[PDB]
Amino acid sequence: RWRQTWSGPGTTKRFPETVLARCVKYTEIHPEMRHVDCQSVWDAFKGAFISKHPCDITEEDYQPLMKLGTQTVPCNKILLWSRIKDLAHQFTQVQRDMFTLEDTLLGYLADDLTWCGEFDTSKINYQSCPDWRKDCSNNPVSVFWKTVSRRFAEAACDVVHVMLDGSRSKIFDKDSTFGSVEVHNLQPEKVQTLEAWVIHGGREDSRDLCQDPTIKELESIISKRNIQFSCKNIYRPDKFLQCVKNPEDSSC
Ligand SMILES: Nc1ncnc2c1ncn2[C@@H]1O[C@H](COP(=O)(O)OP(=O)(O)OC[C@H]2OC[C@H](F)[C@@H]2O)[C@@H](O)[C@H]1O
Repeated sequence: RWRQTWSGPGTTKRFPETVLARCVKYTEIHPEMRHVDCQSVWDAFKGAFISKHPCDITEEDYQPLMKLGTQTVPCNKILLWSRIKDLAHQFTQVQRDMFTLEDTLLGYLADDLTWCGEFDTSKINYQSCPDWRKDCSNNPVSVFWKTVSRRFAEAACDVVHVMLDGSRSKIFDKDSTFGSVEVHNLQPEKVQTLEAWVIHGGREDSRDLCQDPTIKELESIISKRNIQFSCKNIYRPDKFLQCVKNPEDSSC
Protein backbone atom coordinates (compact mmCIF):
# COMPACT_ATOMS: atom_id res chain seq x y z
CA ARG A 1 0.00 0.00 0.00
CA TRP A 2 1.43 3.14 -1.45
CA ARG A 3 -0.47 5.77 0.60
CA GLN A 4 -0.55 6.89 4.21
CA THR A 5 -3.70 7.84 6.10
CA TRP A 6 -2.32 11.06 7.64
CA SER A 7 0.01 13.93 6.84
CA GLY A 8 2.09 13.73 10.00
CA PRO A 9 4.97 11.40 10.85
CA GLY A 10 3.81 8.12 12.38
CA THR A 11 4.80 6.72 15.76
CA THR A 12 8.41 6.87 16.85
CA LYS A 13 10.16 3.55 16.39
CA ARG A 14 10.18 1.25 19.43
CA PHE A 15 7.69 3.48 21.15
CA PRO A 16 6.41 1.12 23.91
CA GLU A 17 9.99 0.00 24.64
CA THR A 18 11.17 3.64 24.64
CA VAL A 19 8.55 4.97 27.01
CA LEU A 20 9.04 2.13 29.49
CA ALA A 21 12.79 2.61 29.45
CA ARG A 22 12.41 6.35 30.07
CA CYS A 23 10.06 5.60 32.91
CA VAL A 24 12.59 3.16 34.45
CA LYS A 25 15.48 5.65 34.10
CA TYR A 26 13.43 8.53 35.57
CA THR A 27 12.07 6.66 38.61
CA GLU A 28 15.47 5.23 39.46
CA ILE A 29 17.12 8.64 39.13
CA HIS A 30 14.51 10.64 41.08
CA PRO A 31 13.93 9.19 44.56
CA GLU A 32 10.50 10.71 45.13
CA MET A 33 9.22 9.04 41.92
CA ARG A 34 10.41 5.68 43.13
CA HIS A 35 6.87 4.65 44.19
CA VAL A 36 5.73 4.48 40.56
CA ASP A 37 4.82 1.25 38.71
CA CYS A 38 6.40 1.73 35.27
CA GLN A 39 4.36 -0.96 33.56
CA SER A 40 1.25 0.49 35.21
CA VAL A 41 2.30 3.88 33.82
CA TRP A 42 2.81 2.46 30.33
CA ASP A 43 -0.54 0.75 30.53
CA ALA A 44 -2.31 4.05 31.15
CA PHE A 45 -0.32 5.73 28.38
CA LYS A 46 -1.35 3.01 25.83
CA GLY A 47 -4.94 2.99 27.04
CA ALA A 48 -5.20 6.70 26.28
CA PHE A 49 -4.91 6.33 22.50
CA ILE A 50 -4.83 2.65 21.58
CA SER A 51 -7.87 1.39 19.61
CA LYS A 52 -9.19 5.00 19.67
CA HIS A 53 -9.77 7.39 16.74
CA PRO A 54 -6.74 9.61 16.45
CA CYS A 55 -8.87 12.70 15.80
CA ASP A 56 -11.19 12.04 18.70
CA ILE A 57 -8.74 12.08 21.66
CA THR A 58 -9.79 13.83 24.91
CA GLU A 59 -8.18 15.26 28.02
CA GLU A 60 -10.03 12.63 30.02
CA ASP A 61 -8.37 9.97 27.89
CA TYR A 62 -5.13 10.96 29.58
CA GLN A 63 -6.52 11.24 33.14
CA PRO A 64 -5.40 7.77 34.26
CA LEU A 65 -1.86 8.63 33.09
CA MET A 66 -1.99 12.03 34.77
CA LYS A 67 -2.86 10.45 38.13
CA LEU A 68 -0.14 7.78 38.01
CA GLY A 69 2.30 10.53 36.97
CA THR A 70 1.29 13.02 39.73
CA GLN A 71 4.43 14.89 40.75
CA THR A 72 5.28 17.72 43.13
CA VAL A 73 7.93 20.08 41.70
CA PRO A 74 9.28 23.22 43.47
CA CYS A 75 6.53 25.70 42.47
CA ASN A 76 8.84 28.73 42.57
CA LYS A 77 11.51 27.17 40.38
CA ILE A 78 9.61 26.76 37.14
CA LEU A 79 11.03 27.62 33.73
CA LEU A 80 8.61 27.87 30.86
CA TRP A 81 9.95 28.39 27.34
CA SER A 82 8.67 29.00 23.83
CA ARG A 83 10.55 28.09 20.62
CA ILE A 84 13.88 27.90 22.32
CA LYS A 85 13.85 24.30 23.50
CA ASP A 86 17.55 23.52 23.26
CA LEU A 87 18.88 26.36 25.41
CA ALA A 88 16.18 26.00 28.04
CA HIS A 89 17.07 22.31 28.61
CA GLN A 90 20.81 22.91 28.37
CA PHE A 91 20.11 25.48 31.15
CA THR A 92 18.11 23.24 33.48
CA GLN A 93 20.77 20.58 32.82
CA VAL A 94 23.40 22.66 34.53
CA GLN A 95 21.31 24.57 37.12
CA ARG A 96 19.10 21.63 38.05
CA ASP A 97 17.88 24.40 40.28
CA MET A 98 15.03 25.02 37.84
CA PHE A 99 12.57 22.72 36.07
CA THR A 100 10.99 22.74 32.56
CA LEU A 101 7.99 20.47 31.83
CA GLU A 102 10.39 18.09 30.14
CA ASP A 103 12.07 17.63 33.54
CA THR A 104 8.88 16.05 35.05
CA LEU A 105 8.02 12.30 34.73
CA LEU A 106 5.28 12.97 32.15
CA GLY A 107 7.29 15.50 30.14
CA TYR A 108 10.31 13.21 30.17
CA LEU A 109 8.35 10.15 28.99
CA ALA A 110 6.98 12.09 25.96
CA ASP A 111 9.70 14.61 24.97
CA ASP A 112 10.34 14.41 21.17
CA LEU A 113 8.16 11.31 20.55
CA THR A 114 5.20 10.81 18.21
CA TRP A 115 2.38 8.39 18.80
CA CYS A 116 -1.07 7.25 17.52
CA GLY A 117 -3.32 4.28 17.03
CA GLU A 118 -6.27 3.39 14.90
CA PHE A 119 -9.95 2.94 15.57
CA ASP A 120 -11.22 -0.71 15.73
CA THR A 121 -7.67 -2.07 16.03
CA SER A 122 -5.04 -2.20 18.71
CA LYS A 123 -2.06 -1.62 16.45
CA ILE A 124 0.18 1.44 16.88
CA ASN A 125 0.49 3.42 13.66
CA TYR A 126 4.18 3.48 12.64
CA GLN A 127 3.20 4.79 9.25
CA SER A 128 1.64 8.27 9.75
CA CYS A 129 -0.16 10.32 12.42
CA PRO A 130 -2.57 13.28 12.36
CA ASP A 131 -0.91 16.61 11.72
CA TRP A 132 -2.30 19.23 14.08
CA ARG A 133 -2.90 21.64 11.23
CA LYS A 134 -3.57 19.50 8.12
CA ASP A 135 -5.62 16.77 9.87
CA CYS A 136 -7.13 17.55 13.30
CA SER A 137 -6.12 19.22 16.57
CA ASN A 138 -7.50 16.57 18.87
CA ASN A 139 -4.79 14.02 18.16
CA PRO A 140 -2.97 11.83 20.82
CA VAL A 141 0.16 13.97 20.86
CA SER A 142 -1.41 17.46 20.71
CA VAL A 143 -3.95 16.52 23.41
CA PHE A 144 -1.24 15.13 25.70
CA TRP A 145 0.82 18.33 25.67
CA LYS A 146 -2.10 20.64 26.06
CA THR A 147 -3.18 18.69 29.19
CA VAL A 148 0.22 18.33 30.90
CA SER A 149 1.07 21.93 29.94
CA ARG A 150 -2.06 23.27 31.62
CA ARG A 151 -1.31 21.38 34.84
CA PHE A 152 2.31 22.52 34.86
CA ALA A 153 1.37 26.20 34.65
CA GLU A 154 -1.27 25.49 37.35
CA ALA A 155 1.41 24.17 39.63
CA ALA A 156 3.63 27.30 39.44
CA CYS A 157 3.98 30.02 42.10
CA ASP A 158 5.92 33.14 43.13
CA VAL A 159 8.23 34.11 40.26
CA VAL A 160 7.80 32.08 37.07
CA HIS A 161 10.48 32.46 34.32
CA VAL A 162 10.06 32.06 30.52
CA MET A 163 12.82 31.82 27.88
CA LEU A 164 12.05 33.33 24.53
CA ASP A 165 13.89 33.30 21.17
CA GLY A 166 15.05 36.86 20.56
CA SER A 167 15.40 36.06 16.89
CA ARG A 168 11.95 34.38 16.43
CA SER A 169 9.67 36.11 13.88
CA LYS A 170 7.39 37.01 16.75
CA ILE A 171 9.37 36.73 19.97
CA PHE A 172 6.10 35.98 21.80
CA ASP A 173 3.41 34.15 19.89
CA LYS A 174 -0.13 34.12 21.25
CA ASP A 175 -0.77 30.89 19.32
CA SER A 176 2.08 28.74 20.82
CA THR A 177 1.34 26.35 23.78
CA PHE A 178 3.13 28.82 26.00
CA GLY A 179 1.03 31.65 24.70
CA SER A 180 -2.33 29.99 24.46
CA VAL A 181 -2.23 27.49 27.28
CA GLU A 182 0.40 28.32 29.78
CA VAL A 183 0.04 32.09 30.13
CA HIS A 184 -3.66 31.49 30.74
CA ASN A 185 -3.34 28.85 33.45
CA LEU A 186 -0.88 30.59 35.75
CA GLN A 187 -2.83 31.22 38.96
CA PRO A 188 -2.89 34.92 39.92
CA GLU A 189 -3.47 33.87 43.58
CA LYS A 190 -0.08 32.10 43.62
CA VAL A 191 2.05 33.77 40.88
CA GLN A 192 3.63 37.05 41.78
CA THR A 193 5.57 37.75 38.56
CA LEU A 194 6.20 36.28 35.15
CA GLU A 195 9.79 37.09 34.15
CA ALA A 196 10.85 36.76 30.47
CA TRP A 197 14.38 36.14 29.35
CA VAL A 198 14.69 37.16 25.78
CA ILE A 199 17.64 35.34 24.23
CA HIS A 200 19.49 37.33 21.57
CA GLY A 201 20.65 35.39 18.54
CA GLY A 202 22.57 37.77 16.31
CA ARG A 203 26.20 38.72 16.74
CA GLU A 204 26.73 39.80 20.41
CA ASP A 205 24.72 42.77 21.86
CA SER A 206 21.64 44.57 20.27
CA ARG A 207 18.32 46.36 20.82
CA ASP A 208 16.31 46.31 23.94
CA LEU A 209 14.08 43.45 22.75
CA CYS A 210 11.96 43.91 25.88
CA GLN A 211 10.49 46.82 23.95
CA ASP A 212 9.47 44.42 21.15
CA PRO A 213 5.75 44.83 20.36
CA THR A 214 4.92 41.17 20.93
CA ILE A 215 6.63 41.42 24.28
CA LYS A 216 4.56 44.48 25.08
CA GLU A 217 1.63 42.31 24.07
CA LEU A 218 2.59 39.54 26.53
CA GLU A 219 3.08 42.20 29.17
CA SER A 220 -0.43 43.71 28.72
CA ILE A 221 -1.98 40.21 28.82
CA ILE A 222 -0.21 39.17 32.00
CA SER A 223 -0.68 42.48 33.78
CA LYS A 224 -4.46 42.27 33.17
CA ARG A 225 -4.50 38.85 34.77
CA ASN A 226 -3.19 40.71 37.88
CA ILE A 227 0.31 39.24 37.58
CA GLN A 228 3.43 41.42 37.36
CA PHE A 229 5.52 41.33 34.24
CA SER A 230 9.24 41.74 33.99
CA CYS A 231 11.74 41.28 31.19
CA LYS A 232 15.56 40.94 30.63
CA ASN A 233 17.59 40.70 27.53
CA ILE A 234 20.32 38.16 27.29
CA TYR A 235 22.44 39.94 24.78
CA ARG A 236 25.22 37.35 24.73
CA PRO A 237 23.90 33.77 24.99
CA ASP A 238 27.24 32.04 25.50
CA LYS A 239 28.49 34.37 28.18
CA PHE A 240 25.20 33.42 29.83
CA LEU A 241 26.09 29.73 29.44
CA GLN A 242 29.70 30.47 30.52
CA CYS A 243 28.34 32.06 33.69
CA VAL A 244 25.62 29.45 34.27
CA LYS A 245 28.21 26.67 33.96
CA ASN A 246 30.89 28.30 36.10
CA PRO A 247 28.82 30.68 38.28
CA GLU A 248 31.84 31.98 40.03
CA ASP A 249 34.39 32.90 37.49
CA SER A 250 34.61 36.52 38.38
CA SER A 251 33.91 37.56 34.78
CA CYS A 252 30.39 36.74 35.94
N1 LIG B 1 1.29 24.29 13.80
C1 LIG B 1 2.08 24.25 14.92
N2 LIG B 1 3.38 24.72 14.90
C2 LIG B 1 4.13 24.66 16.02
N3 LIG B 1 3.63 24.14 17.18
C3 LIG B 1 2.34 23.66 17.27
C4 LIG B 1 1.55 23.71 16.11
N4 LIG B 1 0.34 23.19 16.43
C5 LIG B 1 0.37 22.84 17.74
N5 LIG B 1 1.59 23.10 18.27
C6 LIG B 1 2.01 22.81 19.71
O1 LIG B 1 2.86 23.87 20.19
C7 LIG B 1 4.16 23.37 20.57
C8 LIG B 1 5.14 24.08 19.65
O2 LIG B 1 5.48 25.39 20.11
P1 LIG B 1 7.08 25.52 20.55
O3 LIG B 1 7.72 24.14 20.56
O4 LIG B 1 7.82 26.49 19.67
O5 LIG B 1 7.03 26.20 22.06
P2 LIG B 1 5.65 26.12 22.86
O6 LIG B 1 5.44 27.47 23.43
O7 LIG B 1 4.56 25.54 21.98
O8 LIG B 1 5.78 25.03 24.05
C9 LIG B 1 6.71 25.28 25.12
C10 LIG B 1 6.04 25.74 26.41
O9 LIG B 1 4.77 25.06 26.54
C11 LIG B 1 4.86 23.92 27.39
C12 LIG B 1 6.16 23.99 28.14
F1 LIG B 1 5.84 24.13 29.47
C13 LIG B 1 6.89 25.19 27.54
O10 LIG B 1 7.00 26.20 28.45
C14 LIG B 1 4.19 21.84 20.39
O11 LIG B 1 4.49 21.12 21.60
C15 LIG B 1 2.80 21.48 19.90
O12 LIG B 1 2.23 20.53 20.84
